[PDB]
Amino acid sequence: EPEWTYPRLSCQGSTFQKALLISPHRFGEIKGNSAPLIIREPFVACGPKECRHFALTHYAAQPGGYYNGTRKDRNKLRHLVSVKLGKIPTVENSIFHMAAWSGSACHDGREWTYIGVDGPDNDALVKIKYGEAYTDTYHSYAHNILRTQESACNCIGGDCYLMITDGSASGISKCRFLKIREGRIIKEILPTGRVEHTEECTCGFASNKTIECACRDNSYTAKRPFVKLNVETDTAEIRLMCTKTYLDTPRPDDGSIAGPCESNGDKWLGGIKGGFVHQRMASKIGRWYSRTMSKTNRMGMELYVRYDGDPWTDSDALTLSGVMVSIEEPGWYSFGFEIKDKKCDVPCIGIEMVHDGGKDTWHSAATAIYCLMGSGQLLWDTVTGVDMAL
Amino acid sequence: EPEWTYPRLSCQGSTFQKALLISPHRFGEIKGNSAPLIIREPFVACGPKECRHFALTHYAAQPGGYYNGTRKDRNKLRHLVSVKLGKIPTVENSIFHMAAWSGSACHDGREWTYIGVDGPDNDALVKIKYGEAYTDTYHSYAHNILRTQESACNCIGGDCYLMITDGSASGISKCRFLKIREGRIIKEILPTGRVEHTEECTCGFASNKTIECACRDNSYTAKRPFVKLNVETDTAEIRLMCTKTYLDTPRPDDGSIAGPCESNGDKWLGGIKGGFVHQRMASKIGRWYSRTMSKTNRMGMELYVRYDGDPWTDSDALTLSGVMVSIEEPGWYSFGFEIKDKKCDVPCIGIEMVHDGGKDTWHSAATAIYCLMGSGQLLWDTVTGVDMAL
Amino acid sequence: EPEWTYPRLSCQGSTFQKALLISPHRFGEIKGNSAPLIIREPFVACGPKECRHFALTHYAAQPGGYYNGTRKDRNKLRHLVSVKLGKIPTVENSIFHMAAWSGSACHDGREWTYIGVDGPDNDALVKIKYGEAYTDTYHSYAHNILRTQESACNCIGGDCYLMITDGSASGISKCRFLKIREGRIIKEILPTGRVEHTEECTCGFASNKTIECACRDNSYTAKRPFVKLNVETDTAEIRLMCTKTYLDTPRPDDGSIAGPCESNGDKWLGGIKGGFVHQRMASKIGRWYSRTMSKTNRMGMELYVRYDGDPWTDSDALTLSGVMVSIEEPGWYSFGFEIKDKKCDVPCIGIEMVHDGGKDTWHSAATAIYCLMGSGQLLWDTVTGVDMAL
Amino acid sequence: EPEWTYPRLSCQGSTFQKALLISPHRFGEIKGNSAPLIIREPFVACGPKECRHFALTHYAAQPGGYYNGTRKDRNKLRHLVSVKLGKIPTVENSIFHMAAWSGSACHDGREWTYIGVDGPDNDALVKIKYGEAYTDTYHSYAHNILRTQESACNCIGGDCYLMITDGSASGISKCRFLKIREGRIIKEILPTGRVEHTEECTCGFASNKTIECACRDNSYTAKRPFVKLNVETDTAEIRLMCTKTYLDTPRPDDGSIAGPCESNGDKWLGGIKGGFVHQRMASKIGRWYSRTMSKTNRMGMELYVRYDGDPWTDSDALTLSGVMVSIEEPGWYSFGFEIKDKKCDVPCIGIEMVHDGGKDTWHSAATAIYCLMGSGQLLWDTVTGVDMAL
Ligand SMILES: CCC(CC)Nc1cc(C(=O)O)ccc1N1C(=O)CCC1(CO)CO
Ligand SMILES: CCC(CC)Nc1cc(C(=O)O)ccc1N1C(=O)CCC1(CO)CO
Ligand SMILES: CCC(CC)Nc1cc(C(=O)O)ccc1N1C(=O)CCC1(CO)CO
Ligand SMILES: CCC(CC)Nc1cc(C(=O)O)ccc1N1C(=O)CCC1(CO)CO
Ligand SMILES: [Ca+2]
Ligand SMILES: [Ca+2]
Ligand SMILES: [Ca+2]
Ligand SMILES: [Ca+2]
Ligand SMILES: [Ca+2]
Ligand SMILES: [Ca+2]
Ligand SMILES: [Ca+2]
Ligand SMILES: [Ca+2]
Repeated sequence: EPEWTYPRLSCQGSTFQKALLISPHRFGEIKGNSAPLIIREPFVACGPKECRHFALTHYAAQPGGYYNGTRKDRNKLRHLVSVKLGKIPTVENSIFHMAAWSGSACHDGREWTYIGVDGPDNDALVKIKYGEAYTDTYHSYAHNILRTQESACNCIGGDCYLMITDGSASGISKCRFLKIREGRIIKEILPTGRVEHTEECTCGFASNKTIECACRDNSYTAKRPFVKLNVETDTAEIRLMCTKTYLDTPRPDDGSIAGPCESNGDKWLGGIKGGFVHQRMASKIGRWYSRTMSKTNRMGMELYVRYDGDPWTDSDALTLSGVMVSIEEPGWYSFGFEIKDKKCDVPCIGIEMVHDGGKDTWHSAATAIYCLMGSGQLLWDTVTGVDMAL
Repeated sequence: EPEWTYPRLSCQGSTFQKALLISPHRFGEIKGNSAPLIIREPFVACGPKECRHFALTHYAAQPGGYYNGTRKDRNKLRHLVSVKLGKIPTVENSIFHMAAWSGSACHDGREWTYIGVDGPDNDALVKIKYGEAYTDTYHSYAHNILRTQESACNCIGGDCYLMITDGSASGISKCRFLKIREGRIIKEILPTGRVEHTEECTCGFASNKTIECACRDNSYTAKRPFVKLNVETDTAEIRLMCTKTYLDTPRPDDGSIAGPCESNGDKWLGGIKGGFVHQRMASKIGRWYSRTMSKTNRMGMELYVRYDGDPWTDSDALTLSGVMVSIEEPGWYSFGFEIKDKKCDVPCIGIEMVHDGGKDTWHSAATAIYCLMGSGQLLWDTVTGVDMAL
Repeated sequence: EPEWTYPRLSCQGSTFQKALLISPHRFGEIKGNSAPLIIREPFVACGPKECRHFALTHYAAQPGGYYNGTRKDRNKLRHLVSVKLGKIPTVENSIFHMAAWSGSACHDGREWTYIGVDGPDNDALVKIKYGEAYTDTYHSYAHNILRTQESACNCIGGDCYLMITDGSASGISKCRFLKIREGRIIKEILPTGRVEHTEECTCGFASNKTIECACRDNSYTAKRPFVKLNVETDTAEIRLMCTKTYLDTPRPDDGSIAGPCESNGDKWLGGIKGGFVHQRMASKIGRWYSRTMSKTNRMGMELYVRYDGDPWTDSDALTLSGVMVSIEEPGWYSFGFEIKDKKCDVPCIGIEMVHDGGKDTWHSAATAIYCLMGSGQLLWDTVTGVDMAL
Repeated sequence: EPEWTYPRLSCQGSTFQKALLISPHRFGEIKGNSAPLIIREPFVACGPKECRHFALTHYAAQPGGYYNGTRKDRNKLRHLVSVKLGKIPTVENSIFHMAAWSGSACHDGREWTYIGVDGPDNDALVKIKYGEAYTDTYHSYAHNILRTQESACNCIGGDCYLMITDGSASGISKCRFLKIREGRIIKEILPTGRVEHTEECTCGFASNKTIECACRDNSYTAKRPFVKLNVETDTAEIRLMCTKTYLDTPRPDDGSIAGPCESNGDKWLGGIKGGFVHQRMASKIGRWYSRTMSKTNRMGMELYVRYDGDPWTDSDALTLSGVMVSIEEPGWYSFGFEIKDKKCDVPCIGIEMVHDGGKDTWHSAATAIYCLMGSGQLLWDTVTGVDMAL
């Protein structure tokens, strides 16, 4: 019985640096001989012995003949696949875990838990897979696209928590939390506080007692709903992030939202999933966030940090920490994950870099990686080097 | 000595849902760079640690230059191959186990048993392989295409049973059962009861004492010969399925076969292999069957269930349980298999979706998967997304 | 310390049957997307847990641009490669072990021993590799193409024996035997008896004390030099095969060589490597041989058996045992090997089927497999299904 | 806790022989179906159970559409990748470890340590990765292209040493040494003696106490700076090689540098990384070096040996030991590494054979291998067999 995974102390360090870049389409030339899968919503989750790179493929490759439709986000073809982090995710290299147009996964220290969501928009369903066996499901409660995180779920002592949501993109979307153990939902948690619209939550362990999430409100505020979840009482409350450094996109100039922490401000219809990871020290807590550069578009991506404090009531702007991607490169979904070293955990931030070339061609994405290593300051940015005409 | 496999209690659940789809030809475009094998008669078998996807390749790929002949079912080129369930079965990814134009396989908890059938139609022969070593054979007794199940054989406490048949497709085809242990036939069983024509049996454990099979009669009835095999006395009897929900194809309207359970009705020359799996509860028994939608063609596929009762003498129609495939998609051979979770077994139903485009092109198939997970009702159907012009 | 390999009793059986066929060029169409290596002199060797398929690649693939030269047998590019038996030997799937234009290998029960031969014709050299480390060599003693078996070397209790030869193809070629242990030559054996010309020896264990070989004399007789090697006294003697069923090619009509066992007869310049394997019973000894059909060309291949007796002095023709390949298909080098089952050994015969299309195109080969399984008679032959115009 | 790696006694032997050649571009024809990565600066490092082949890919393949730029040595795309020695390094077969335009790696007996260098020329940074986790960094001290060895770092009892350098290529480049343990720099060593310009050091264990390196001075002498590093006192001193057999390239005729050991002679602006490995005997020490044939260009490569003596003060020319590559083939970077046999170490010499075809096409390299095996003399040379027009 390989003991259960538990959050540890982060490894010593004080800055992020360019780590690894998976640009599969650097090999999809019409004149090349490779078959890189067409995907989106990628993310990484790590176990005690290995890190896996997950994504939602449109079940097609480049070069191929099924580019039309790769732009849509839901259909009966999309599948959750994954490869060892470091391997190019190609047709042959990939493992198709289950059909889904929305997913997540995490390793409890013994086995992998794979979460996938598919079905009709009005009654979609969450499927849970533990290793090889399909073991449970969950139904749409708001009957409007049951969806999940698009990032690693979190496990502790055997219990894994996962945020799911149901509702209109431009309306009410009260999220919920699932407490999964060995593949089956053993509890349903209903969040408290600001619950109007919450989704695509990037969660992580702030400690052995609390799991925190930075999320996405898609129709009311440029501020990010921030979840705090007590693992001991299994209760969860939500409140908007008080910092003037709005992490969502689009958004207005920093600090331009008048009023107290809780004020939503202009709707700024839409948003984006943002990265977020913890830096657990003995008596301090680093909270790293990522956010696109352009205030209105998905271009560039910068790193931000803020040690200690209550994100719920601290308006002091975040400390800029570096340019992971320039505004000349695409910066879409970002997520956080943690690599497990011999005696400590290593926080990282992934960055989906979408190759959007329009509706009349393929639509895929690279994945850029930045982790905590050493001191000083972020030294280098990331590019995809991909030309969509090849 | 990794203990022997034994049938367990099915995992809690009350409905089937779209699980996984392996559509290898979504990657065989003339403009792509993949090499998906051309196959047919696919099926899945699982061991304690992994599930493998088997099939009969025509030893050619798409795109290739050997499409002519992929339509025929027997020749000196066909081979039994397999890959980990989840991997696209391609030239590089596949393992060729042995030459055969008819096969089956199962895992006894220690090693894999591979069964293949090849040779001349008038004197074909069954080859048994245990892991790496070829260990035994069996000769044609009716000298007319010795053939096997095309689905997982079943093992218990070390002994594996397998149905084989010999005879005319439109005549007598008395099937037999082989009791294999560690690679060698240790017993031959002769069925009792209705034995005129029985084949392509989909078998599974109804319990530790009985192995049941839903089979195919190809020249007399649209009803399905149903086998019951006692593992303790090693005797087996056959009788036709009494339900008015005829599972074969072609077939007439349900309940239209006048007379008692045993009446054959019109010949309805031909048939098809059908899916069938068990749902073992503490004091109840679920029996799941699949059958094409069109009464005369291989289009669409619906799921059916029926708890308890004696299929041999119960005429009450089956309970429709969902549309796994629409009549607009192809639905050919279906089979059943079971995934092994930590403490219980998970029943599933595979569906070969053949890409028939005529005699002047390639002929291959995808494999759609549906397993028992959660409650409610089957929510979504499966498509292949493959265009045979690419 | 995983105990050393020792010859065991063959598994029960009384006939050979078509087992497996590796036709890599069924995937090398100019219109396909595969990269099967161009090779020759293939063979199989098995360990306790797996069988590997070895060959000498010309370091090129089909389709490619380096076909010119694939016809020559020696150069600075040829390499010894291998894959798990069952996997198509392609660029990606293969493992290049060492450069060589002549080779062999065997598993002592702990590690693999790889033998390769390269260098100039006048001073070639034998390289020995044990697992990952290169550990020893052997120099040309007759300074005229030091060459080896082209088939599995044989190991026992830790000591592996290997036949090597040096000399003119149409002249003297006194072979020698190397006794290798853990990668290093611990002894050199000089054969006794008829030693004029001996090579490409197919060796195997007739028992724990004797290793026997059927070989190739290339310039004097159509008869096959037969080696007997005592493992206890580490001495070896050679004498020509006395049977009237000449195994070499070319050769004259059977029994047409007048005189006693030892008479050479007409030169019949040239020859071919032939298959040969043992069937060890409790008190009997089966000796299986293969030989092409055409008396003058490499077309077709039939199986022959002969239980007990002394091949050195028995002129009774061999018992025809079946047509493994028809005279319409190519039949080149054949070899023997043994698969290791749980409690007994399973003898097999490999058949290199060369796709010779001339000097102005590629030149590669498939590998056909036949093993001992069941009773009755060899039922089916093997074809390559490959068209050299694609 | 798999014990730590320690230098052992070399395996018995007295000469080098052609071992293995990895020519990935023998498969990159425009008409082939393979995808071999475009790389440079390859090298090998071995652990107790396996040897890995590392290199710096330009994140492109042949055939591809990203050839422009493959000539430059630094950019945000270059990555450190590796495959099991014996496998062709292709898109699918390779593992991308981390982004870098300069690297090294070594196995401490438990885990792999990967070193990579990227960032801006004026402030580049060294990243250390231990297995899966990124664990430490090191900053540029001379702010001018922080670079590393391009060959296996060396570990002992758990502590790994690595040479790094910072400075102008045609000026001062005082190198430094890092003492890494379990992924983190636990010490910084400043060399003593001739420290004007030292880089691309090829290091190895001369004994349990000393690690020696043959390096590259790029702007002052054709002589090779030779490092001696005491592992017990963790101090290191440098002095130029005194032999008249200048190992650098370009260089003047041997022995033409007038003066004592320390004299630099004409600048001979430029240089090259050279191979160097040890042959540890009980009471003798073999030191093997490689150097291109042409005195001014990177063509051909010969092996040299010299037992015992102090390279710092011995002017006796080295003993020519063979032609590994002819002056008609390209001979670029050469390095040394050691394979670990059951009870002794086996020294080898790698040779990067660059396919330079100009600035208007691709630029990649094969890797030729020669190891210590047997006695006599190096018998055969190596060719790439690659035609850059295909
Ligand atoms: C409808 C809700 C919306 C977020 C506010 N979801 C969403 C947004 C984008 C995007 O803004 O680019 C891309 C994909 C999705 N997804 C879907 O449409 C199904 C679930 C998934 C997965 O693809 C992630 O939420
Ligand atoms: C001749 C008997 C008939 C079933 C009544 N078999 C059969 C039917 C079909 C089909 O109806 O599409 C496809 C393949 C076969 N098979 C053969 O011809 C050889 C054995 C195998 C395997 O391919 C399965 O029975
Ligand atoms: C010169 C001796 C001759 C056998 C009598 N060898 C030989 C014959 C053939 C053939 O007759 O088709 C093919 C290859 C070889 N080989 C060589 O030329 C080098 C060694 C090897 C390996 O290829 C096997 O002996
Ligand atoms: C600028 C210093 C110079 C050596 C004197 N480096 C160097 C030389 C060559 C070559 O002479 O062909 C190729 C690559 C490099 N490298 C770089 O430019 C970055 C580091 C690396 C790796 O590619 C190795 O030193
Ligand atoms: Ca592949
Ligand atoms: Ca928003
Ligand atoms: Ca491949
Ligand atoms: Ca019927
Ligand atoms: Ca591949
Ligand atoms: Ca002859
Ligand atoms: Ca591949
Ligand atoms: Ca120099």
